[PDB]
Amino acid sequence: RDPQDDVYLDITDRLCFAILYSRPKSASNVHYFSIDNELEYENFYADFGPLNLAMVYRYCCKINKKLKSITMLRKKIVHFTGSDQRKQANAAFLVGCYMVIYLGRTPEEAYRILIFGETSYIPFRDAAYGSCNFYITLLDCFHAVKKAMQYGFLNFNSFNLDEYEHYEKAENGDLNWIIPDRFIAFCGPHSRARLESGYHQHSPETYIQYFKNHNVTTIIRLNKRMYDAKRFTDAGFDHHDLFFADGSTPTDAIVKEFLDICENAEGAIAVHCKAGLGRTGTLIACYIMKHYRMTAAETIAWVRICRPGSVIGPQQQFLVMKQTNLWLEGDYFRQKLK
Repeated sequence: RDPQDDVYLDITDRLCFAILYSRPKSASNVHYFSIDNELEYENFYADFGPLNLAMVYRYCCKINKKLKSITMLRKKIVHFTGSDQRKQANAAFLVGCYMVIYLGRTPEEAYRILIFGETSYIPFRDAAYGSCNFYITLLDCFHAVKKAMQYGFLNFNSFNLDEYEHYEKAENGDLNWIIPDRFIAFCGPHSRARLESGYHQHSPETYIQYFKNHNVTTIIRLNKRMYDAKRFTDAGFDHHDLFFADGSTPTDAIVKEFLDICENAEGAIAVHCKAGLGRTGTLIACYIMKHYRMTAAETIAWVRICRPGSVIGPQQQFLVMKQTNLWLEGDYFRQKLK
């Protein structure tokens, strides 16, 4: 909490990361830039990050842009962050992502570097109200990012920033792809829109075109009923109602039923609850732990990076608890198919 705790950490022979508790001191051959007020997290409640897939992308682009410029080829680049622990975690989060994605570093090597100066980062909290029951560390986010690369979940070669930023907005539907070509999480539609100010409520229609052009063939409602299934089924979409108590955990019957559907859907699946954060992210997470054998913490990190605020309160304990089981089921699954 004092400029005594300032620290500089080398990432590459030209890229440096600093946690300055005071005024950055200049130099003719050193370029300083901060993202604390450029790539800010939009918090629901007490959550404070990690930053979403887009901001990650924007950051990785700002770096490559700065290293490529001929106006500073002979300068060292220092990404500095401030005295806000929350801002420090996210900033460190971005350098970490850059090392994994663009550099060829491992999640552990990247974590090792970031904590070399001995900095103590506060782990990422959830969006529930009051006391958190589970936290995801930077290392957890690095493993999540790594695997996403190995599994085509993340591909900054094809990633479309304008498209991602367009649909996450409430006025455009507030939707995010979790697994490209396979899963979408969005806000539950209301029977009859109301985009006419006050709120940005959407009817099932505003999603139909997007869903078809992106091969969505299934839809799952975990929320209560705000519209008639007909409006989706009449457009050729297979619909399902796996509803379960808001802010609660899903029974094993629901999970086995959710996994079944997904496993047999013939294309992308769009999932939604009221906000498409809690219940929605929880079941999609289950699918991932089962088929990609990722950990509850690795999976929860990937999801929140895609759609910030997902998985809440008890839902976190649920996944963590179920991990071993889904892993084992996915083991038998893959083998029966072999």
